[PDB]
Amino acid sequence: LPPAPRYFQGENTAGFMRPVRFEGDITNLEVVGEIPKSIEGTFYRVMPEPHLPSFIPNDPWFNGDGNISGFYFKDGHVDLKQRYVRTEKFVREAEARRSLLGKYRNRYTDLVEFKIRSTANTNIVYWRGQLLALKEDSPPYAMDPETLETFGVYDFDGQLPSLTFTAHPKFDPVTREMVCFGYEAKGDGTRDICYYSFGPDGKIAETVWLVSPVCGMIHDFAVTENFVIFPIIPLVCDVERMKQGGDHWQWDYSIPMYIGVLPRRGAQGSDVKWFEAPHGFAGHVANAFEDDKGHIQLQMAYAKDNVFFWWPDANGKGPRPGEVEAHFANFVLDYQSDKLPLAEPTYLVDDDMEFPRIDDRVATRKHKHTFFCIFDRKPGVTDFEFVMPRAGGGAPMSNGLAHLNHETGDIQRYLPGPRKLTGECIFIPRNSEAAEGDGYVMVLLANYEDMCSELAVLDTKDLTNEVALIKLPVRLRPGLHGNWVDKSDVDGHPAPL
Amino acid sequence: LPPAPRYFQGENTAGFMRPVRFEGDITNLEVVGEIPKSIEGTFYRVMPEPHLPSFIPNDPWFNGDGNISGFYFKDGHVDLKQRYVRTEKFVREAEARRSLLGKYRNRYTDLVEFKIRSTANTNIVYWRGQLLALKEDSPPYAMDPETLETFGVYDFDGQLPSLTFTAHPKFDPVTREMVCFGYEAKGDGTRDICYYSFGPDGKIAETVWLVSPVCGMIHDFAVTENFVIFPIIPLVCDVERMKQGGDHWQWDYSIPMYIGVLPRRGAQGSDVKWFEAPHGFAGHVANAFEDDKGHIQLQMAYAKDNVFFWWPDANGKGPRPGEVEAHFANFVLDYQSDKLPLAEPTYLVDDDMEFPRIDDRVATRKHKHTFFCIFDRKPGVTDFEFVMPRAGGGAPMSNGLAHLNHETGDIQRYLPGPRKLTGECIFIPRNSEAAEGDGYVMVLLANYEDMCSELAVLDTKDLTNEVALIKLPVRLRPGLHGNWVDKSDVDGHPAPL
Ligand SMILES: [Cl-]
Ligand SMILES: [Cl-]
Ligand SMILES: [Fe+2]
Ligand SMILES: [Fe+2]
Repeated sequence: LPPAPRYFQGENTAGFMRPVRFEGDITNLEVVGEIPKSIEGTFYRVMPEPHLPSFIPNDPWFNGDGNISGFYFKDGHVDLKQRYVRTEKFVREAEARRSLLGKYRNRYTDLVEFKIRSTANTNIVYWRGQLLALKEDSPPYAMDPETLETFGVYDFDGQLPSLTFTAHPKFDPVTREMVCFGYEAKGDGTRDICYYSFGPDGKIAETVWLVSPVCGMIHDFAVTENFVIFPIIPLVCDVERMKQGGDHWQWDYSIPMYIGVLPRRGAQGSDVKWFEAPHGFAGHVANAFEDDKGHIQLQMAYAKDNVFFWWPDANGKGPRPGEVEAHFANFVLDYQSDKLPLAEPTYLVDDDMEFPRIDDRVATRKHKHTFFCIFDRKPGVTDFEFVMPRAGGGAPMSNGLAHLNHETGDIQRYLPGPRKLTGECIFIPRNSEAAEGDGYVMVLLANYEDMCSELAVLDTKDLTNEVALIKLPVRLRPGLHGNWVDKSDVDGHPAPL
Repeated sequence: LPPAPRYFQGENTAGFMRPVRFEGDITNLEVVGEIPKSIEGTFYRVMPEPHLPSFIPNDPWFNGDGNISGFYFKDGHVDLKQRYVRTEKFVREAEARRSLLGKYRNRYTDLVEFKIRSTANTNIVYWRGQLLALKEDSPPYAMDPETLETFGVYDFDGQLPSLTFTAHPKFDPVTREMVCFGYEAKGDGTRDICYYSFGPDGKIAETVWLVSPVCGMIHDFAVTENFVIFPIIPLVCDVERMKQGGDHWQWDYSIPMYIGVLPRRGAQGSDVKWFEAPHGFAGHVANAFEDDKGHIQLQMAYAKDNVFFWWPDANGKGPRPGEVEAHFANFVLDYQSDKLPLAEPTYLVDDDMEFPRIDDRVATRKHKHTFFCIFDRKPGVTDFEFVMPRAGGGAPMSNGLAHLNHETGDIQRYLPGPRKLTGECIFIPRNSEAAEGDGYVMVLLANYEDMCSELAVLDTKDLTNEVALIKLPVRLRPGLHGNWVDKSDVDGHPAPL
C-alpha cells in the first residue's frame, strides 16, 4: 500500500491549518465582556479536519473528516463539546490507524471499497430532534444534538429517493418543510438531479427527477414560495478521467452558468427551464423570493472566474490563489419567459464577499437584511506580513463581517482586527417578537497572534462592537457552515414573522 | 460571596501556564521518528489545572484541580486520553459554575463546607486494577485505568486508618506490598503520623501510629527492607493561624530537618528515632536501602533553604524565585545509634536537580541508576529571553534530564533544546529480562516556540538522542508526578530483578 505518513506535511496542514483532532469537552469557557443572559441555545459548526495524514499529497481542505463543534449557551455561560462524525471513512480508518480513502470524490483511488464515502464535513443542521451532518456526495449522517453521538447514515425512514443530499437544504418558516435535492443523484457522473421535500411530520412530500444539461456541481440552491432554483457551477465531471486517477471536477470555460427553475409543487422533470446566466461561479445563495410581478429575485455570491482554482480546465488554465473575487449579485428570473439567456446581474455592494446569512424567519420570502463575510485588501485591515506565514493554505479567507440593510442601503462592517480572520456567522433573533435582523450575531475568529480561536458575540444595533469575546485555549481549524438552534424553538427552527 | 472572575488573570495562569481544561481524546498522535514497537503500556501523569478561575488572587499552582493524562502505547502508535478527577471540589464547583474552595489546605477560607478537600493533583499510581489519584491532605480517589472514570474517594474496603494518604507510596518489588503513610493523620495541625501497608491481596498489614516532633510537612518518605524513613520539611502548621485566614505552612529557621526511622514490621509508635539532619529542605526521595553494615543509605534531593519560598517564616523572611538549588544528597542513618545529630550529606552530582526516578524493580534495595530533572544556568542551554515572557510562573523549571550510573560515575544529559523545558520522566524496562536501568525514558516537554507539548521517547543506551518525538497539538500545563503501567505486568508493577 502507499506509505502512511505519521505526521502532517504540506501547506494545507501548516500553521493555523494544522489539525488538532481533539474530541471531548471544555466547559465554562473564558469570557471577556458579557454574554447576554437572554441567549439560550446552541451554535453548531462543522470543520474538515483530517483524523489521519492522507497518503494523497496536498489533499484539499474539502476532503477532511467532519468534526462537529457545539457551543451551548445558557444564562451567560457557554460550554464547548467537540466530536467527529462516525462516517464509514472515519471508523474504518480508525480501525486500520491509517488513511484508506483517496482523492476527493474519486473512488478509483481508494485503498478499500467504501459503501459511503462521506466526510460529513460541509454543514450541520437540525431536523426533527437530530443533527444532520451533510456532504453533497452522500446521504446525511444523523447525530444526537446533546452528546454529538453519531446514530449513523440517515435515509428518512427508508424514504430517501436519492444517493445524495445537498449540504444546503432550506427550511420554510411558514410550512415548516425541509426542502432538499441531490445532484449526481444516481452516482458518479450522472446528470440526474432529485428534488425532494419533507413535511414537519417527517413524511416525504415532493419527489421530482430531472436532468442537468451537463454533469456540473450544484453546491447550493434557492427556494421561493412557488419555485426551486438550481444554479450550476461550470465544474464538470468525467468518470473516464476519474478512472485514470484524475480529478472529479474540471472547469469548462465554454459553458454558461446554468440556472434551472422548476415549479415547487406538482411538477415533472420536463417542467424545468435551464436559463443561461453569463459564465461565472455560482457561490452561496443568500435567499430568493418572488416579487410583486411574480419574478424570482435570486441573491447569491457570484464570481467571473473559477473560485475553486485547484480544479482548472482541461489545459490547466485557471486563476491563481487570492485572485478571484465574488460579489453580492441579484439575478432576475421569469419562469414564463422563453428567453433562455439572462442579463448580467446587478450588484448590491462592492465588497469581495461570501457566506451570506439572512434572518431565516423570512427564508423563501422577501428579506431586507443580509449578513456576510468580506475580504478587504485595503492596506492595514489585515497584517498579511504577520498572518500569511502562520496561516497555511487551502481555506478561504475573510477579515470582516458586513450587515446590509436592503431598504436603506446602510452597511455596518465588523473588523475583528489586523491579526484575526473570520468564519461564517450565525444570526440569533433577540427574542420571538424581534423585528427582522434584530438580535445577535456570532462568528468564530482565528487569532493568529495567540494561535487560538475566539467566538465573538455582536449586537445587530452596533455590529462594530464586540459585546463578548469567548476565548478558546485551542485552535478550531477554519471550518464551513454552522447553525443556531434556539432553546425557545421546539422544532429547532425560528417562527415566521 | 467574593466575585467569581470569568477569565484567568495573574502570572500563575499566563502564557504556557494558561489552563486549557479540556477532557476527552486525541487518538493517533503525530510522531516524528519511530516509537519502538515493543513498548506496550500506558504513561499516566497528573497536572494541577484550575477548572474555574479562583476567587483567591495568585492561587498557587499546587491548588489546581487534578487532570489526568494517559498515553496509551501499542505497536508504535499512541493515543491520548485526558480527564479531570471527579473530586468533591470539582463536582460542586461544576454544579455552581464558580470556585468555592479557598486557600491551599485552609478549610476556614472555603465558601461552603467540604467533607473532602482533595484536588487529587499530585500523583497517579496503579494499585490492584485501579488508578489512585493522590493528594497528601486526603484519601486517594480511585479511577478506571482504561476510561479515566472516577469511581470515588477510596478507603481500601473500609480499612484505611488515616484521614490522609501520602502522594508518594512505595511499591516493594519483592513482597508486592504498597507501603504508605499519612501525616496530619487526625486532622489539621495534628502531629500524628499513621504508617500503614497493604499486601498484594489488598489486606492491610502494618498500622503504626507515631508522633512527629513538630507538625511539619512530610511530602515524601523512604522504605528499605527493614525500615521506613520520614524526612520532615521545616514547614510547620499552626491551626490558629489558619483560623484567622493565614497560610497552612510557615517556614521555621530554628529547627533541623528531622528524619524519623521506624522498624518496618512489628513496631510501636515509640520505636521511632527522630534523627536531626542539618537544617534544609527535604526534596523527593530517589530511593533508600540498607548496605552490608545494616546502615540506611538515603538518597534524595536536598536544599539548604526554603524551596517553597511563597510560604516564608513568621517575619516574611525567605529566598527569592530561582535562588534555591537542590542537590542529589546521600544521608547515612543507623537505627542503633543513639546520636541524634547527623553529619552533612555527601553529594552524588553537582547539578541543580529534582524529580529523581529509579528502576523500580530495585526499589527499597541497592540501586545503581538514577534519572532526574536538572536546571542548568550555563549560558545558552535555555534561551531565557524568549522563554520567560511566555512561561508564566508558579511552577518549577527543568531544562534537561540526567542519567547517573552510580558504579561508573558516568552522567548522560538530555537537553531537549533552548526553547523547551521538561517535566518528571518515567523509566520503562526494555523487557522483562532487561538489566537495571536498561530500556526507555519518556518525558513531557513544553515547547515555548510552538506553545505546544511534546512527549519525547529516549533509549537509555544514548539518552542524548530522541528516538521519537510525539507532537501534541495542545498544551499540557506543567504537571507533577506520573507512572508507567506496562501491559506485560499483571498487577501493573514490574517484576523484581
Ligand atoms: Cl458515536
Ligand atoms: Cl467520572
Ligand atoms: Fe457550502
Ligand atoms: Fe511530589
